[PDB]
Amino acid sequence: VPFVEDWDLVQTLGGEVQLAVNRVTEEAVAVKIVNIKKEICINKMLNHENVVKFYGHRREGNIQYLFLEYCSGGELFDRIEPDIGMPEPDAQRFFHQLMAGVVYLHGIGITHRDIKPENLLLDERDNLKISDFGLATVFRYNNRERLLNKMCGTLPYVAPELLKRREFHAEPVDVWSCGIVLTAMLAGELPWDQPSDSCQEYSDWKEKKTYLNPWKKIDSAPLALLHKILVENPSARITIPDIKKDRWYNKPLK
Ligand SMILES: COc1cc(C#Cc2[nH]nc3c2Cc2cc(OC)c(OC)cc2-3)ccc1O
Repeated sequence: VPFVEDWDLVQTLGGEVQLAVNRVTEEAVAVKIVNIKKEICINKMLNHENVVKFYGHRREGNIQYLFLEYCSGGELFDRIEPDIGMPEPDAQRFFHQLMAGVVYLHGIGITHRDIKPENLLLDERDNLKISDFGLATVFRYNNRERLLNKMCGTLPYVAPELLKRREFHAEPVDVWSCGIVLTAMLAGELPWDQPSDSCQEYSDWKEKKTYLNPWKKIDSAPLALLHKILVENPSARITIPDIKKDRWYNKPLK
């Protein structure tokens, strides 16, 4: 069938990410036009309903193209109302979908390392999809865990061990950033610039001053979950199997 391989670039989404529409079928795809070898290699391993789908890649000279699932709903970031957040049932549904995606990644030994609402996209049915695997890495290979040491991520979402320890386990770092994303969804604000003792807001949290912002905006049930996720010691931090047993996580909301 002729021309079914031709795509028209119609608008810039985010190198650069463009919305491309198929000339014949009118199918919409996101095209990333450019570290890159690893991003493609990790994308080739991924297949999950809460992970932005990878269709393929092509290299036309010095320029590299990545064919990815187009998420028409845009970023979760744009669903968060500044200093308000969003309705608790929407935040719970997005958090369930985020946990499904992260469980999947950790199960195949991949850590995202940059979970934040700008990197969590929404499809036409508002289904959450983890995007941008540019900082992702393999932390488990041949059933052997590898401790990480590289400084990767975005400071307001990074776990405190990344700033304090030479080596650290990958999975609690992604759990922590999911807790900051949950905080942002329920309060429309980030709790601190970074999780350091020098940061007053971080010290206040460790001193359990939940009568302050953003915590005072969050109901006691999701706040009890945040108390288990945003634990400084990563060995004491709640694991995803235990997040799935949490009271607020399992609370029917409408
Ligand atoms: C799965 O791995 C990746 C996925 C993407 C992607 C993508 C993508 N798919 N669909 C969109 C985007 C960005 C974006 C940004 C948007 O707004 C800023 C947007 O609004 C509708 C849609 C989209 C980029 C690098 C990756 O490594």
